[PDB]
Amino acid sequence: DVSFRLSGADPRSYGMFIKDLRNALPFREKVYNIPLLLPSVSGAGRYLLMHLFNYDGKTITVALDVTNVYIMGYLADTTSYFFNEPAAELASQYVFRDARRKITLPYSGNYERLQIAAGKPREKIPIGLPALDSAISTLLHYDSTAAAGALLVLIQTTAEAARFKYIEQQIQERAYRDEVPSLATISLENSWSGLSKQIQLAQGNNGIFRTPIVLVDNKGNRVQITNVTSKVVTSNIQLLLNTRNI
Ligand SMILES: *[C@@H]1O[C@H](CO)[C@@H](O[C@@H]2O[C@H](CO)[C@@H](O)[C@H](O)[C@H]2NC(C)=O)[C@H](O)[C@H]1NC(C)=O
Repeated sequence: DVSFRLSGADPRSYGMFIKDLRNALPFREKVYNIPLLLPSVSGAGRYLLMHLFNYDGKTITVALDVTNVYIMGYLADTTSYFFNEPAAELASQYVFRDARRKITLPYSGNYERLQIAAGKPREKIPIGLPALDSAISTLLHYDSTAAAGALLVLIQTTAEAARFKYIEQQIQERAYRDEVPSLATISLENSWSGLSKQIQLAQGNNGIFRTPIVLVDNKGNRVQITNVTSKVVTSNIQLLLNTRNI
């Protein structure tokens, strides 16, 4: 497992947890120097367990699919909560097996669904480390509408930051203060599958992508990523979703 404690959390222990997360995820190869997530993993080995501790010392256990970095569910005391989706239900045969009770949230785990549930687009919701603390806190007692808003923070602060160095940097900047995500952060989160796929297709095409990716990179600029020499590729993107899962 991987852990993180908000009490005494600075941009540094956060960098250490994010490094630790990416490192817990299996891969056999590197594509242009970026780890390539497995196509599949069978059994319980398919799920990573993340322990998050709020400022006060309370925790939740977050279940993660090692294949795509999608959050499956979480445990808060003796209750497990899972998204209403097949992968999460199958995830439930392998983890939080001793929870006294299991609740299925009234929504699946994609941004679109979580945003309808919360009543706000993630562009209008602040993230940072304080926001992570609040989210842990709120997932500790059930409220489906509020949980949706806390899942939107948690997902960006763990999964999205492990996928992109730019996003992990954004969070370290919001370590003592929250702030809505930039235009650029949203764009990256949304093109990960797109980009993951174009990097894979570029092998054998001289690093040239078959279909250009439109991104917004810092300062609000509307850019097109055409090949592997681009900065998003060489520096940013830290994990690639296998094309067999796109
Ligand atoms: C691969 O990547 C770089 C950018 O990361 C591209 O270079 C641009 O190419 C266009 C068209 O020829 C120029 O007008 C730009 O000013 C170049 N920018 C930089 C920063 O180099 C490169 O074109 C891409 N490779 C190919 C084969 O197109």
